[PDB]
Amino acid sequence: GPLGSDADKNDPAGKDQQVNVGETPKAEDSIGNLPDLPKGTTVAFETPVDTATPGDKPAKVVVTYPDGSKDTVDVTVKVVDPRTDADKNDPAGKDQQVNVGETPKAEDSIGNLPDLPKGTTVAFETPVDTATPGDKPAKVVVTYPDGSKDTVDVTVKVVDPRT
Repeated sequence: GPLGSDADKNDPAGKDQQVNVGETPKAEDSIGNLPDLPKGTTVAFETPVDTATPGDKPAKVVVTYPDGSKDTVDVTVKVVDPRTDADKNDPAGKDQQVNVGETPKAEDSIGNLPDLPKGTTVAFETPVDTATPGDKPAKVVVTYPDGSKDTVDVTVKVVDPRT
């Protein structure tokens, strides 16, 4: 019947690429075997890739051959945030007051817990000594959901209730 099309002859290969938040990915970087394909073959994303948020993005690369025939390739574009949760957040430390013998909670030594990501945890680097009154220096370790950590310097004021 007719002589075959360029798409009838070739099969383009999908390739996963990695980019940063705000970076625009190139279709060429999503195709492995571009030299196996004919000279003059162009590659483009069917849908311009969204890189405003991190995460694995689904994409379609349209392969237009010199004769006009086209092939569609399904790929994944890995979008990553170069800035960690520790870069994206600033914990507001609070100096807390307790009585002699009371155990202080690290939660009560950080005032902006909801401003921090969901799943973030707070603990004292070293347990606070409350056996005697006075201003006890402490460090609250803020462990973010991405694994990153911030460290806040606070004061635990220990008071004698019979004074």
